[PDB]
Amino acid sequence: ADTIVAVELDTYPNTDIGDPSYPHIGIDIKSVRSKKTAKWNMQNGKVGTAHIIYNSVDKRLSAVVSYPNADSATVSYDVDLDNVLPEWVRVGLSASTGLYKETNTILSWSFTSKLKSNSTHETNALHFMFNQFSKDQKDLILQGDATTGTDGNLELTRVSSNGSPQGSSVGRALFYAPVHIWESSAVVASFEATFTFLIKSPDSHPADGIAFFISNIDSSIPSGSTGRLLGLFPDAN
Ligand SMILES: [Mn+2]
Ligand SMILES: [Mn+2]
Ligand code: NA
Repeated sequence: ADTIVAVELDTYPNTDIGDPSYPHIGIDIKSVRSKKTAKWNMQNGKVGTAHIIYNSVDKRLSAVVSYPNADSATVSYDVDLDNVLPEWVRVGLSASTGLYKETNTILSWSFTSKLKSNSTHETNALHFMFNQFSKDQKDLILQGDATTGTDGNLELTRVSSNGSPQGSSVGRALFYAPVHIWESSAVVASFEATFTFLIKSPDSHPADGIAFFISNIDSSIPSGSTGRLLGLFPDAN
């Protein structure tokens, strides 16, 4: 199976599998059952922003999710990614809907990773910024129901011609180039990702969520990972 590290913006409380009884953000280390969560006052229909950071000095994965003029939600977890992920990975965004649904629209996505050599102290870096997603965005690997082009946005999950979200959908978008997330011979390493999203739902409750994730380069959507699995895991273990 794939190896996954992710920050989930979980819009639906699946308490049967460990979710807290409220929308929340969480840090997922090789399991959909978050190692740490924070309550999230998600706002149906408003554009929000997510900020994720990590560095090899503190080895603490943190995320901040908020909406303009509202109190933000923050979650942090100490984890040595060297012991979790392979040296080379791909980064991406994933989202899903299930019995309940929502739009999982990405309006922007940026990422920066840096690795400073212990032998020369010089740095290798990668940075990309997407403010517009075109119909044929070749530097992105779209999987499942993910599409680009409509209004210049990235729709991770299925949406009808009118804009209404569809249920039991799952989709992901990964940056084309592999990323060197960690290296034993690196004195200092870090990464940060930010994305703006618009989650809107006509249902009694929205579901299921969006996530920023890091995985083995050849990662693919696990069969059946719609709904509460967020297109990241094969099961809820
Ligand atoms: Mn959930
Ligand atoms: Mn959750
Ligand atoms: Na945009």
